[PDB]
This record gives sequence, C-alpha cells and structure tokens, in this order.
Amino acid sequence: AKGEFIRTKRHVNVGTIGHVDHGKTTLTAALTYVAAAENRNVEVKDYGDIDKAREERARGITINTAHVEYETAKRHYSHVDCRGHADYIKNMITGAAQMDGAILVVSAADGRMRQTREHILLARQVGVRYIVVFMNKVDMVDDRELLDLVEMEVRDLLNQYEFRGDEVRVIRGSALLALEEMHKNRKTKRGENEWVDKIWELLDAIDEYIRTRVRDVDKRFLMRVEDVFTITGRGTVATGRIERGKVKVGDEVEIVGLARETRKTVVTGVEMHRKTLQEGIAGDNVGLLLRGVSREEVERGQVLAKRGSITRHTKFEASVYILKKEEGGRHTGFFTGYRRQFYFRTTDVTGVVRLRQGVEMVMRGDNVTFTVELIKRVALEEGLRFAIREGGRTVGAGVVTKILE
RNA sequence: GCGGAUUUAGCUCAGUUGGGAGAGCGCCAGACUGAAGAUCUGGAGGUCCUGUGUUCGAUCCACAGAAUUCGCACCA
RNA sequence: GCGGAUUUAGCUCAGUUGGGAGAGCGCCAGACUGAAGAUCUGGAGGUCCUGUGUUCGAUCCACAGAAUUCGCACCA
Repeated sequence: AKGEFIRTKRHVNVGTIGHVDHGKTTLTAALTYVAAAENRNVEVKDYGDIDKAREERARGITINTAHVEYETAKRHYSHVDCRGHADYIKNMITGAAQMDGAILVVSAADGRMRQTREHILLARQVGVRYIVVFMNKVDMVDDRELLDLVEMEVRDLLNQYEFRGDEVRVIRGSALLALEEMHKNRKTKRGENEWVDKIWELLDAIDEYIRTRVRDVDKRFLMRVEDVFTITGRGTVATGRIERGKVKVGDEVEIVGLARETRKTVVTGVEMHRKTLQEGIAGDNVGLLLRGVSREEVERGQVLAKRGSITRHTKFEASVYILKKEEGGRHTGFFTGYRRQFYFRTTDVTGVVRLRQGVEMVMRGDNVTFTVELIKRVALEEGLRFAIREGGRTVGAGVVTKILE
C-alpha cells in the first residue's frame, strides 16, 4: 500500500550487472541520488538501503537482488541491482531476466573479470537486448592507456556474445565519488559536479541508447514470477515484469508451470513500487495480490497468464549429456522414473526423467535427449542450460529444447 | 549452504595386513517325528552406493557425485 | 631360568621280578523298551612324553631334552 501510480512518462526496466565488487550497488544508489536532485519524487537509496540484509552487510556483498525506482525527465525506471558473486548467479539471472537493458559495470582498476563475461552472456540468454557499460573505479586509475584497454576488452567480450560492442556506450566514472558528493549535497545538479556529471552521462546513455521497447499489450497476458511475498492483511503477492498483454484487479489468471497442474486465481491487487495501479500492462514491473493462493502455491519461475493461454513451467524436452564416472559422474545407467535435481540459474528443483521410446537406460557418457517433468513450476525458456546433480554429484549437463508445459 | 555419521545378501548389520565376499534371521532342501515346532546339517542368495584415479592387485587409499540421517544457516 | 614332583586309553589313574600293556568312567553295538533311561552282553580303544644308550628283552635302568606343577631369585 501507499500513493497511486500515475503514468506520466515511458517505463523502462534496467539494472546492474558485472563482476563482484566492481561497484554495481554503489552506482545504484548514486543513480538514485542524482536523479532525485532533478526530479523530486525520486526517493533516494543508500547502500544500506540496498544491501540491507545482514549478511549483505555482514560479508559486504549483494546477495538478494533489489528493485529501486527512479526517473529522468524523459523516462521512468525500475532498476534491479544484481549480485556478481558466482554463488549467486541464479539471482542475477532472475533480475537480468526483467531488464530491457542492462548496465554492465566494469571496474577500471580490475578490467574485465569472469562474471563480467558470464553476466553478459547470461544477460543475453535471458533477453537483455541492450547493454550500456559503466567503467567504474576510475578515480583509482589514471593511465589513459589502461583505460582505453579495458574499454577494448569490454567491447570485445560484448562482441563475442554478439552485442554491438562497437557501438555500445561506455561511460567512465567513480560512483563512490558521486555518491559521496551527493551525501555532502543532495541538491547538486548537472554541471555542478564532475563525478556527479558522469552519472548524468550514464543516465543519458540509458535514456538514449536503450530504446523503449514495444510492448505487445494486445497479446494474452503473461507475466513470469520473479518473487513471491506474504503481505500482511492483504495476502499472497507475486512480483514480475509483464511480458505481454495486461491486468487489472478482477481479472482471473492461471498460475502455470513447475507443478502437477496449474491453478486459477483472480487478481485482487496491482502495484508498481508499492503504489496502486489500475491496470498494469506489458513492461510494468508489478506485484499482484492473488485470491486464495498460499506462498506454497506460487513461486519464482512459474508464470501468470490468461487462463488456457498456455501450455513458469513444469515439463520440457531437453538435450542432455550424462557425465562419465570419470568426469565425476555416475557409473551405472538410469532409466525412466529417475528423478534427480535440475539447476537453472539460482533454481534447483527435483524432476522425473522420461526416456523417449527406443531408449531404455541411459548410460554414463551418453548424449541422450529426453523429457523431464519438474516437481514444481519454474521459469524456463528454450535454450536455457542447466545442470543435473543427484546424490551429491553432478550427473549431467543439458539445455532446454522445448517446453512441454 | 555449511558440517558430522551412515551406505556391504531379501531385512538388521560385521568386515583395517590393500590379495578369502561374511554372520544372524528369512528362502528351500536333508535329517527328525505319527505329525508337525525346536533343533541340528547343506545349499541358493551380492552393480561392497556410483564414477574416475593411485596400485602387481581396491569393499578398503585419493578425488568428484548421490541418497539417508542429525546439528546448524534460511523463513512477511 | 635352582631344585623337587608329575607325564600310561577319550577322562581320572593303577602298574616292583626287566618278559602279559591294565582298572574305573566313558564311547559304540546287541539284548530289553511303545521308545529312550536303568540293568545285563559284547566290542573297540595306546607315540607307556621324545631321542639316544644299557640289555637276549625296556612303561620300568642310564643320559639329553620337552611339558605340567609346586617351592626358590635372599644381606646397604
């Protein structure tokens, strides 16, 4: 609950990704501050405001993703700040899956590192169509050559995963300095400060290079759950970015995937950053209250859609490679009925394998292809890779080949 | 997620000299007795949890994986 | 390791004329019994601790040894 959400400008989802500690989170807060300075009703957020759970404050790293809101003259933004530690890629993947564009933050003192690559690639397997780069920690370095180098590399890497690395915008800066400045004074405006001004460059880039997508409001409603909460007094809320179509209170929806069968509900709430929306539409990052569903009946990875519109998912075909005893895997074939655990991003769910006809027992080292039916619904997509582990070990590696349900 | 302990016959479990695959109970059979029970005797019964490695040789050693279990870490 | 005692049948033991290898118990069988037990019949049963020696002949005598067992290893 809180104010109403009133559409006055275009909406676009974005976020932060990059190697651990390259400063994604600092930069997130710095964006909040600076935009606020020129557009009041932009509520500012500091680090603690973002990296808020205790371990996050404890170990000093982002662990859960965070949604912050902010805007510019031109547009309104929902921004997901993701963790760069690899133990947490699943989350990063879930946030990146809501972005219409992503800010890839590369620390100039460190240059491209691993998650820098991984994130770019994963960003892609999840739909991010544009990336804008922000070469951070600049204050820490001054050899123009090391700057220029890092830039090349980043571009290159982008090229490798087919982003237009040659054209991608690359802003250099220090978010730590901008943030610090805003702390001394919150009203700094464009031109008042060097560091602060780089963020304006970033903000501009985001405004300019990442185009506003063309949402399909007419297609059947579909919104993939990204999270689920139990809100006091009201009920079960499911958050996510509408893929297409729309919703408003009163509409009944279908919770699809990751479970035996699908369940129906009527949407009784629609918000966007804790603010009422009459009807949310394709591109809104919202939250929906659902009549009757418990926290157990809805979860990340399932999907909200127009009843019957769809076949989160539970079943799918997949091309797999079973590892050799030698590669640390199994040492005995398996057959239909085998149910190990599947891992997609930060998700892990148990599933029953079903060998196609003409295939009876799959042996260690074979490249099979078969169907799996998950014990819970989850956000899938063809081409999505996964790992199969069971009994303490990794037993296979494969990719979604087609969504059964 | 962490970390501990466990995986050996159909059940419950031994098994550390790195070279023999085991005990009990059950399955059957022989002996027995009117007849059975009990006993005794014999037999059949095994991906030593899975894979790769070390080794003249692995149930045993190293490594990765899995299941179960108990303790902790998670919980709008 | 100092000395004595002991070592014969499955068990416990006799065995002194240097010439027969024994008893009791047990064990197996027969008879008897409805069967088993008890009794009667019968049968088997031996590295006389080992070796060597003395002797016409060795459980027996001599030497070496072994094993069991008991006592002994004490005085500034």
